[PDB]
Amino acid sequence: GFETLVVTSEDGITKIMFNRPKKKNAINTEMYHEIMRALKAASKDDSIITVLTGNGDYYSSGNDLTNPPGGVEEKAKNNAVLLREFVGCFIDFPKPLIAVVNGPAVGISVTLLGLFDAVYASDRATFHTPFSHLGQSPEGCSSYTFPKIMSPAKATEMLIFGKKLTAGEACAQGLVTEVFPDSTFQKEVWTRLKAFAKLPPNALRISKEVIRKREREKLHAVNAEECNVLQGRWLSDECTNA
Amino acid sequence: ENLYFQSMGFETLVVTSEDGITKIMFNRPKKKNAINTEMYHEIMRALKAASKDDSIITVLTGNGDYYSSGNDLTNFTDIPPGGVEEKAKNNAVLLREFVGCFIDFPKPLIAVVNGPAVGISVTLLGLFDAVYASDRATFHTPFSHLGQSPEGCSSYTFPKIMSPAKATEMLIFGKKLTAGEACAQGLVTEVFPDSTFQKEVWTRLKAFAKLPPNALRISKEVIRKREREKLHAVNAEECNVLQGRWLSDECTNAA
Amino acid sequence: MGFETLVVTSEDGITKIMFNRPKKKNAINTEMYHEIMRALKAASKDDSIITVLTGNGDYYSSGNDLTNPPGGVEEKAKNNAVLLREFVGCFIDFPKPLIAVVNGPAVGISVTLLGLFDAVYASDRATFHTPFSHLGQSPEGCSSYTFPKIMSPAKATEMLIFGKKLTAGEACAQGLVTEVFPDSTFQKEVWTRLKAFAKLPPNALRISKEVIRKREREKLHAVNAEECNVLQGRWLSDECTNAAVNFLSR
Ligand SMILES: [Cl-]
Ligand SMILES: [Cl-]
Ligand SMILES: [Cl-]
Repeated sequence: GFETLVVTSEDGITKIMFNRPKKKNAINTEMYHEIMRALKAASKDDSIITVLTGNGDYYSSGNDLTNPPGGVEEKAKNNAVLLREFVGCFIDFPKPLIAVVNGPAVGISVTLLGLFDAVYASDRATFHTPFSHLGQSPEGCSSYTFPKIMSPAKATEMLIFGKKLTAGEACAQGLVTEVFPDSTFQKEVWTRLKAFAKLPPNALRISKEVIRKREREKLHAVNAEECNVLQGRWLSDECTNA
Repeated sequence: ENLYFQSMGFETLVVTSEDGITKIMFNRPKKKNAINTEMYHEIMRALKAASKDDSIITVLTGNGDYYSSGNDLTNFTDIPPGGVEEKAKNNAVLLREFVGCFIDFPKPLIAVVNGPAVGISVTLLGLFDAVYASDRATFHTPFSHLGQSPEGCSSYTFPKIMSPAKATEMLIFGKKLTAGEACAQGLVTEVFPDSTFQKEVWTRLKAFAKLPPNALRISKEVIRKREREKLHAVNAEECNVLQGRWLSDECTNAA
Repeated sequence: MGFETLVVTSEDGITKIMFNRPKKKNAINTEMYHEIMRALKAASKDDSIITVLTGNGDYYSSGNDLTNPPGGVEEKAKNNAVLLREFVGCFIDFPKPLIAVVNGPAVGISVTLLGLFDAVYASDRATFHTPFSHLGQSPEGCSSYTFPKIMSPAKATEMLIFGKKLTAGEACAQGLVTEVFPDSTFQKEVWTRLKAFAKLPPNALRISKEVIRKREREKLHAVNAEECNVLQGRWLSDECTNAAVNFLSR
């Protein structure tokens, strides 16, 4: 039983659906733990392919802005330990992992796209990482992945300067596999994924592994560096005023 | 020795050297330039010849309507004394060595992609210096459909060149690209209309071959040398994986 | 402090370093190498949030000045390779967001350094040319590493090895340039954006850049060193000796 996700599995696809549509799928502490539990189950289940998507209008508005005796410094520590573990589940996820981006995506839900195998977007999806505007720094391994996927010249605009991308721009810049018109989005994506799930399953998993294994150690080191820096930013005056 | 004069005779290739350019042409056009055991070996020989001749630039291209359908699946081989296992090992050693020749090739190496390209002939494109395509070339790596895994260093190069989100569709899910898509995604340098393709590309290559010859070579070396060690390790790892996949049920059934 | 070949200003949280030999298409002479390094050193310590590099007049920069003793040509190529190395090293290490405002044609080292910038904005009149091979030379500015990664090997080759000159639109499509603007609106569009950028939280800007760049710097410094070594030799080859005399003639 999940309180913040709807998780199903059938015919070789596991579907993990963010389910706080009244909060535009903001990721609160509970959803952090539950996404990790869903991923850990999906890593051992019978599915060939695992899909993340959002209920409703938004894919996700990112971290929930609403969440101790040992202080703001110890809440910072425990939040960093948790972020690091959460990102770690995406670095390690051993099967094909697909984002179906049904609408606007923000923050950590965008930065994680650099660790997904494929990303399909509705043309009403947008991609925004306004870290800078909130006195914070990158996470989700995006400090490593975004310059490499997008080019430094483009990644700067998104990561440092908080420019919001359209679906088309995110696709042209390598974050998004393909964009579909919103009225046909759901059909186009599921039809494709159902075909993909009929491919030889050990071949799909083994092909992902030969692509991803040699990079994991570096991604885990990137993730640890990001979380350490981010712990600092949370305790900063710019983060508080913003 | 691999010395020759103007043309080097092969059974599955046409190998010629004029205007400072050694041209290696797949020549099993009836079989869509499918690469059999004989062609793996002749290609490695042709590359050794090309690295040592007086060409400035080297081209790989196909005869007829296809660049290459990739590995020849009609090329059925007897099982040797150590069984299908020994056969999978033998084949893995040969692939590793074949890819290694592309990793190490020291002159500018250009692909002239005249028509459809499949498999190993596509994955190798990530080790090339330039790739020119006809607008009727297509690019297809249907490894998963055959119960196999990536080779040619593509498990490393394609994500980096195309982005992970585009490389996945091609490598894991077997999507076939048009020439325009392959160029948009970084694998192809430039696409030309089929009707003037050969004219335009060869005009350009003949110009390039008149550039200061040693500078061409030294610049490629400064770009490529520091990566070769990693590429070699990637190739070895892909070949070890594939050795296991060739013995799998999924691979058998797929044939 | 005080500049012969640059104009350096600072306002609205932006330090602007402008190449200032417009009668030589902002060619970079030995003096400008040393000045750019002193300017970047100062900009790194001043209270600006963003630093910009641009060129005065019609060119960004035509790149190295070909006009450029005690141990003859042997020890000279050595000095020049030591200076090139130090010059490129300042870009690798520069700690604040570094932006290129490419006002017209760029050539040579002015192009290759763009792989070390944070953002790059171009006028549609700008072009990008690295004719190193034509000149009998090899790559620098870390371009041997950075350009295949940014542009794809297949496109980097055409630039670096074969001397293709890119339009602003092509450079942008291939990852080198952030955004291209019509020449008539370029200055206004860029500076408006940059002025808004300079108002974002400055420690977040600086620290974001740091988490992006820091872990790559070692590698970049190695690539720089290797490139300067090769180039030290190329400068003493018949193809370069010979090419430089032909360009003397232009
Ligand atoms: Cl957190
Ligand atoms: Cl084989
Ligand atoms: Cl110099």
